[PDB]
Amino acid sequence: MGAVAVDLGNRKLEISSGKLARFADGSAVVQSGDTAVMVTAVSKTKPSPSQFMPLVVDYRQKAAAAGRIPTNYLRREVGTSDKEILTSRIIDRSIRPLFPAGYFYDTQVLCNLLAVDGVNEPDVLAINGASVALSLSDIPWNGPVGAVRIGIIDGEYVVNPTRKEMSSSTLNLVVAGAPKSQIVMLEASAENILQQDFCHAIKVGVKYTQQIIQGIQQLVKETGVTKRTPQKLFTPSPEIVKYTHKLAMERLYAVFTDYEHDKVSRDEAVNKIRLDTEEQLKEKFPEADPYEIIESFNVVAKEVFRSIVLNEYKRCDGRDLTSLRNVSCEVDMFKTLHGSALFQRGQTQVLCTVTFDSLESGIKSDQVITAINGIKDKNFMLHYEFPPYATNEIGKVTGLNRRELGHGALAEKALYPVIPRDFPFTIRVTSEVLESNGSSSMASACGGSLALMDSGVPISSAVAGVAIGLVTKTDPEKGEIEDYRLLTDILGIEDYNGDMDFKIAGTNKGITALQADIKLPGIPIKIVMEAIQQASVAKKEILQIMNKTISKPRASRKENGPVVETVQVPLSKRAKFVGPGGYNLKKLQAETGVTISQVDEETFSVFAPTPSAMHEARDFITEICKDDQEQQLEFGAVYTATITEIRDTGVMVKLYPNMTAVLLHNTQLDQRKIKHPTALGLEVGQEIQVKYFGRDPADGRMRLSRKVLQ
Amino acid sequence: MGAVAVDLGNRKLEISSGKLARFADGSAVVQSGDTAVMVTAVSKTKPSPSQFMPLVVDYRQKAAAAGRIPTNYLRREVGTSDKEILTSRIIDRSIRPLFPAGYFYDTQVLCNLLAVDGVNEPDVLAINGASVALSLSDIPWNGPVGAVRIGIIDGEYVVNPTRKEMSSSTLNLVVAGAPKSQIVMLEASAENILQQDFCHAIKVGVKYTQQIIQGIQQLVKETGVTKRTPQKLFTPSPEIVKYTHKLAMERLYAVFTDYEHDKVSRDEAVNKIRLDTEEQLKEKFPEADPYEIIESFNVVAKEVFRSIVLNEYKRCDGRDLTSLRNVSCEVDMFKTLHGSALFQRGQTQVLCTVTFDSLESGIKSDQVITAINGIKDKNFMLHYEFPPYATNEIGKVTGLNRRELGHGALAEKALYPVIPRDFPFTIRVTSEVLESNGSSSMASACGGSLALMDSGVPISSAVAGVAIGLVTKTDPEKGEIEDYRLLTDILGIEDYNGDMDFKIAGTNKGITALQADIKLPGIPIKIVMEAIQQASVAKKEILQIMNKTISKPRASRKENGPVVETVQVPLSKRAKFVGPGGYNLKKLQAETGVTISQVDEETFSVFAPTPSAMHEARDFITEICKDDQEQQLEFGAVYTATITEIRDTGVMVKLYPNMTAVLLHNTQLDQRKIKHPTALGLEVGQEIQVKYFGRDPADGRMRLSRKVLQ
Amino acid sequence: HGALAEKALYPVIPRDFPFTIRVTSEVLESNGSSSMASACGGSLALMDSGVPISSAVAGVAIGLVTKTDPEKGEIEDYRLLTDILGIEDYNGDMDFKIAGTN
Repeated sequence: MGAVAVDLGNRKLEISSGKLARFADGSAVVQSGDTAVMVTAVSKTKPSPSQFMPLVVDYRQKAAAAGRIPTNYLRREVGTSDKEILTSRIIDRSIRPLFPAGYFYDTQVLCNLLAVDGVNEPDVLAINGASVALSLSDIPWNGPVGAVRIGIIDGEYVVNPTRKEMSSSTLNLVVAGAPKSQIVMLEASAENILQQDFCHAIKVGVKYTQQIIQGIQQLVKETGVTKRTPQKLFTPSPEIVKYTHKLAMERLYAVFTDYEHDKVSRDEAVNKIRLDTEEQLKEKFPEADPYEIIESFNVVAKEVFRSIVLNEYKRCDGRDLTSLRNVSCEVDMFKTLHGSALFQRGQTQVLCTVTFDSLESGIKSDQVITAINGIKDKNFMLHYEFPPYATNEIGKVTGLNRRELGHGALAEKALYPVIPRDFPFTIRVTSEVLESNGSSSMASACGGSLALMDSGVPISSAVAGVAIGLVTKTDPEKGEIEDYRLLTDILGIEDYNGDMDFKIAGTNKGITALQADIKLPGIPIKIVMEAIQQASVAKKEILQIMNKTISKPRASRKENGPVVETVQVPLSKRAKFVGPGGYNLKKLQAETGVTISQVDEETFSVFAPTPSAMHEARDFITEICKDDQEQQLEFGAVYTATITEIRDTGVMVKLYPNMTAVLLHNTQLDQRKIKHPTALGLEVGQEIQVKYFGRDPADGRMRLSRKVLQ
Repeated sequence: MGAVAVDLGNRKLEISSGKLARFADGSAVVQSGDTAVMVTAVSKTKPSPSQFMPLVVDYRQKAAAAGRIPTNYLRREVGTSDKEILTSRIIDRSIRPLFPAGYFYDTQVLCNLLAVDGVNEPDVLAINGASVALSLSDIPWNGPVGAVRIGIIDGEYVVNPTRKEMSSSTLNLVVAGAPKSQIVMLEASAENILQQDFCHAIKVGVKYTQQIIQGIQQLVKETGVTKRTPQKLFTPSPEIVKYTHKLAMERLYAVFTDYEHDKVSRDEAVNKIRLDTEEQLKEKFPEADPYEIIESFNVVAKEVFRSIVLNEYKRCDGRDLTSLRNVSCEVDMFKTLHGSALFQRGQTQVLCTVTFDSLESGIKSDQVITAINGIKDKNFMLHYEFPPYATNEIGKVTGLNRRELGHGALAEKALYPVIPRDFPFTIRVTSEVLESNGSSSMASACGGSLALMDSGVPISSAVAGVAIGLVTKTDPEKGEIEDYRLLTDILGIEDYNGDMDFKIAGTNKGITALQADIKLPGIPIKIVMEAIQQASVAKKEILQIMNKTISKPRASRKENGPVVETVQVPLSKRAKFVGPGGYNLKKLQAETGVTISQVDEETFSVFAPTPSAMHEARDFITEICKDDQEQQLEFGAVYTATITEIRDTGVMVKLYPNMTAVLLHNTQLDQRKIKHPTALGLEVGQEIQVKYFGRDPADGRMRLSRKVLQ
Repeated sequence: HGALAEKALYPVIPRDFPFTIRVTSEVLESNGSSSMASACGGSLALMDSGVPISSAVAGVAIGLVTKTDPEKGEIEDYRLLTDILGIEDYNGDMDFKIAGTN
């Protein structure tokens, strides 16, 4: 019956074990205030067929996030919301690096919101619960880890703020740390604040995570556990690594020394060397798993790359530690687009499109779907696309692609603090990668800032983003970082063989978003501060380059900019205009794409993406309040039309069955309003001659006349 | 050309074949009254890659049963509604046991509703059509089977009733009889009916299914189809079985005879013996399929388990045939939940949560997708969750597992009869299994009964559910049943090795739900009656235990429970408050979770999950609709209002964030006719005495005016 | 196939009708030319249901068999097949689905 209480300033965290799902390898329950979340972790024993960590983590959304109840194709959830994906990705990036290397077994972690009071957020509870469950199970781990959230309100740091304080907070930061004050997960979003407060918040967060770790360590020592022994660790044998190094170090050094190489050429050369070395190894040791050979080669390559970076300060192209690739920016690519931006840094190249849309477009039909998806505070949201062909790869274009969603959320959080408070239309920023060479999220946010800058949306201090990489040479005994180097504007290979990824974006004088992905098992805060400083310098340079192209937003939107207007509809014609159940409007809404709403019984708001579409819709409205339905009728021309229907105010006459019946009205039948058209020889099935005269818009009648024939 | 008519009291079943879908292995058409359904069965001729019966049955649908057309994802019923899932599960549990053992070939059975009239339901017709198609095709079988549905109206057992009958019946039973009067599949839902009536209904149904069996036999004799011979049956060799038995019977008896074992330890010992036995077999017959070895070992284990059960009357852990494992119940686990219950029957443990919700939540956005499923006449519905960690397993959490959906439907039918007639809120009973050891469906039903018992829902006679297993020593010479034993509250292993499974739920006097799937090719009625008696005794005992911890539900639900309030919004500001196209309302809803409905042009209904949520919502509308949210009080009470902002001709005053900040005029505010109210001292926060004239359409809000005050 | 059948049947529908029209076709035995068969059967079904149409709609399939010369990639001899069977389609060179009126 493990149970412990941890005090954080004002909040109390109750961590409990047992009593709930004892069959799982690790079960934990974290309770804060009145809400509580239960986390389970289960790992198999048979080694996975795949040669890598098949770790999966899931965060099941529940009802009381706002007091609503979630309904989907599963009546609770199919797919996820953005929030679930973000929380799952946070938990993954927080717990994965602590796992021992070479551990290749299925491992699934679930977290369920047992009960939500709507006062305390459950995600920061979920991370701690996952840490407890892992540390308390037989699964090997190097944890435990402790996660806290820091907000800033009225110049004061608050640990684990409530939702009410969340709304008014100018900063929302999530810090997950390791024992001995090692940071493992940083995720922050602030409203363009200075870096000094950022450093202070980071220090406070790590200080509190130390207390959390103290408490959980006390619990695990109290209850006592015994980590299971994995049947096999998939680490490469030291002898194979030694032979691979002695066989390929010179060639790898040679191919990494020259600075005339794109991604493709360098990858091809290293792949050829890999083929030769793999053949040599298979000849030398025809008794080992081929994956072991591949892993040995990869380890040798990573070691060589890290060594050359550490000892020569030229990463792979002659760039120093603090530099960046060439940057090119283009705006206004196509007239028909509200805003176009093309941002190309080095090999990486992305395109961002800004398209306006009606406010009502941001709300779905049913309440439940809107609630689960939520509504952005500012009427603005950004979509991020990563098609496979951007990396010369073939893959399923559709689906979810959680990495795409995470990158989109990151970029949207980066761009958020500069969107103006209100706008007549919803901002729909769309960015997609075209040539992917790493740091695509920062480039996408940068290009989106450029596109918004072009579309005339009044913003301030166009945002710029940058990535930071870290290379460490550490002792094998204590794991202490003996030496470290920082890299600015990393490449794909730099990230792949690096130790951590640090994507940070901000304005000319503040930081907006931060998402530090670290693969090492924890790093000291000093490295983080150095990264922040270098990133600030790089951001200044990038902003200089951008402002060299475009600085102030355009005075007005493009002539193709959407227009919102009002239309007056009399009550008498109101029913005819709206149609049964508003069907006509829907049809019109689906015909030209304009959006029609009503403000009162008479005024109607009309939103149109293009002025031409607006004028067309206005003509359609004028027609609707007028008369219509004419087909193949001429003035003074005899038409051999066969009558089909009999009605008081006219006859539905068709020239032939393949023609919409037109109203031959009695009022134009001998110029006398009758309820019996047959008085003028209007007999169904008779090949009469019908002559058109005009129209009656207000009366809603046709001027068809058989009187000329009769 | 097969055509045969079968008479059931007053209904005619026309079975036809050879006219449509002649390409399929077996095609049948069943016509009752004017509803016709065609069923096709196709089986491959190659052994499946898997090593088990890969039966797949699908029951398509046309939504014309209510007259509408299915348009969930396409203009058909591609959405796989819950009713379709239940029907498919019924078909599977009705036809699977009749297949010969070891038949491992892909086999798919599809049902298409050729024509429905809303008078005769097609499901039972679908079962009969599947039976006919299988019996008439070359696929080996031991049928045919005959399915009927029995209803009770005014003490009369009607057979195959019409929809109006289903509406008026107190019982709905479905029987899948087999030749020589054997029951294969039983599925019944009654509105808390007695026991002997249930027995009589079972007898009538099994008597009636003989006629349809006779008809199908006549048809198949007329056509004279010849079954194909399978290329290879996958039953283990008898001699290998003999060797495995002689090798492992001692150890298996030793492990199964002790009474100190959870599920995990017993499974571990079984697997431990399995490894050595497999090694011995490999050393003995290094020429057989390894899966044959696995099957031989499993057969030996099942045989010895059944033998020990039959001969010693002690199943496991010292429990006799009738006694059931321990049960513990807890209520009110968390304050914020509307109702919480925790049930722990032996090793199985399930948590049940009940949360209220608005009636409008039970209706989807459009109409067509709403009609794909019912509306649950007694406003109530159950959600069932079977996460993989409940059984220490790994699996996808999303994808609509048919087993979990069927179990949830069974629990919902079990709990339906005791729900009160009407209730101001929809009831959502969520049950998630945590420790899974079999019979989790009845445990979930009991937990939901407890949760309702706790949330103050005025229900009667808390429902209890139990499971029953059967172990028989059949004679392969005649296929008869020589000795049988009935087990109460089976474990997972007992179900796995048992001949069948029975689930019975009911009140202190009656029976509500009854699902009985049998893995044997039919069983006599006597066994069913014995199972009914045993389940009745067990239900009495379980209710006796349950009532100790809770009874006579709480007079009122928890104060955190939802509240419903009336609101008055006169027209002039009704237009503003609703906003363009109601957008404002939606903007409120997803941002606070409150639900707003328009009672009429003047009144609105407000539904809030918590009183705190209601206060938050009214304050949000206070701060977001340019005015304040409004609450209904007695008209004609002099109050005092604080000033939010100062106007030249008036004020924007309000009393609390629960009545609209009302614009006042000089004739209403300033009796001194001064352009500056600040002369009187009117400032932000200053109280002014106002008269509550009530909500009037002239202003669009409550008429707050000081005609004689100040 | 559904879109092809729908476009085939489109020009024989009156400009207006009091109700939406849903033409659902299900295949039961496939031996090629299923789309034209579905369209023609839908023509019959609409014809029966009472909704007026300009005329009946008939669909057909055409196959082609060519003895090409690989040395030049030319068409030496060709033969046309009416109402192509499934095997002919599978081993043929092309498929032609065409529908119309009288």
